[PDB]
Amino acid sequence: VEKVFFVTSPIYYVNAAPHIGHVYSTLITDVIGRYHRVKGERVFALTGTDEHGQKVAEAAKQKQVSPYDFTTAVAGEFKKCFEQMDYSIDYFIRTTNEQHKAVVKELWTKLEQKGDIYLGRYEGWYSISDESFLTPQNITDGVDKDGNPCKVSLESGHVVTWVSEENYMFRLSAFRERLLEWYHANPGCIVPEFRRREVIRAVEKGLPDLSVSRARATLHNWAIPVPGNPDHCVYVWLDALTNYLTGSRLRVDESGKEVSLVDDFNELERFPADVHVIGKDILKFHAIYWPAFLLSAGLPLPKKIVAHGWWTKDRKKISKSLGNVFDPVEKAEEFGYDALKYFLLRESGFSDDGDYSDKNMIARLNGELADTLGNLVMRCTSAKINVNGEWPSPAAYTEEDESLIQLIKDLPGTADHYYLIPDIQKAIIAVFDVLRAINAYVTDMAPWKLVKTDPERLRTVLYITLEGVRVTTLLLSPILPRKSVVIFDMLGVPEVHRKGIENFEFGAVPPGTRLGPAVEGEVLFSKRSTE
Ligand code: MET
Repeated sequence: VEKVFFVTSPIYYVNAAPHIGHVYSTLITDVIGRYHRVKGERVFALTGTDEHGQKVAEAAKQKQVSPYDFTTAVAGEFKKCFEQMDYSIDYFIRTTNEQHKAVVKELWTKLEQKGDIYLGRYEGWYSISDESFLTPQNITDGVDKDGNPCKVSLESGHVVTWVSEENYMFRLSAFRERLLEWYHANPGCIVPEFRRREVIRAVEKGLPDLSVSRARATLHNWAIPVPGNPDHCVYVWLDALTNYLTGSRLRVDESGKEVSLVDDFNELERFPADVHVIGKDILKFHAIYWPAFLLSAGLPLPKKIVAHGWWTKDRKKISKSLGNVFDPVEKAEEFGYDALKYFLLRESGFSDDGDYSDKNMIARLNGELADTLGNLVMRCTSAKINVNGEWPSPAAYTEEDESLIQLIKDLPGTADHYYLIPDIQKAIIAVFDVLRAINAYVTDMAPWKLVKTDPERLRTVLYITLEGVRVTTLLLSPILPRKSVVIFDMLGVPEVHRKGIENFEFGAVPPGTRLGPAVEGEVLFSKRSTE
């Protein structure tokens, strides 16, 4: 099937200003989309905001302003933040969008007509902050913001409350066996593997039915009405998950503004998502509820769900009220946007709760970006080594030459597999392993000495170095989008050779190609002092 590669981030609650968790999730989405664009594929990358529900509505009341004005303002902050981060996201969806609401009502009606929605009751615990139903096994004792005894979620530590309401119920219990068949038939569909195992164990134990409506007063009338019953509102999570279907059906003009909702997802060739990027905190919604709704509705299921961990800073909880802030834009103005992105994607794998420190940020910037990648770009482009300012024509290759050439040739196959898992950390590590080998080769060959002693030998060494730098930079371009352009300009790599799988091949840029012009004193990544 040739189709548009469809990658998504979660749509974020607009109860508070955007922060590092949101930036991180949308970054992963952006990187995956960018890599598929360098491969020459059609891509639709989606992000946005989750704007209905009790959580958001009560955050608006706290601030003493209307939900409409509140959500519009905070969604504006998210848009601004993501523009400042310099992503290449194709659309920003808001659940208040009138076309999204039509799609939610459509899906509801499908579920209902399929016989999978009935009027029942939920009597049980609920976390307003997570908008999540919890069993007694998933709560424990704790303290509310008055320091009085209460119950809290074991998952998140937020205050839980007991709910007893006539609700419309979705027959989730009936989808157990189909969900299990799905997980087993597609053993790569949840990443990392231990989270896949977690999902399977939970579904094995049995699934209760799920409340998909609430009484309208509980939500302060800030939600989508249930079709044919204006006393009930659609569960914010059914509403929110539907953004993925809605986005797959929106024609967007070149300004990023939605102009049209198509009738059938096949028209845009996006649905279902090839990758849903999510945090570990929202796995059950995406890996259990969502596919069950899709099965009920007769819609295709997503191919992969990738669930990452949670950031700390200086080995502590990130929080402004606690006195540990981690502002991405502040760190990006200090160290660079591409470099901050590199660090966030290099420092932690999806299976870990990563940790930022200025010390370690500087160690990676200096060690990897400046000393490994940056040093090598400067060397192979300098007037001292590359006296003709061009790609030289190589002479005969030695066995050592070819050992390096083999690593460069193998790199795209390997990086590609890692990007497709997706495991961005391993793709980056694979690229830098090759950068390190190129460096060791350059040290070994000492091209500076060759400029006088063996000009013919220098041609070979310099050519291999340039081509290694080009290939590694190409595979890093999803991670370092701005810096890869600077590097390609320095190398004088023609535009046409900066994307497409044709250019993953060793030898794509011909000898005789002229380097770009030098700028006196320019440097790609500048080292920072240990502070
Ligand atoms: C359909 S993804 C919804 C995610 C939810 N709004 C959150 O911030 O956790």
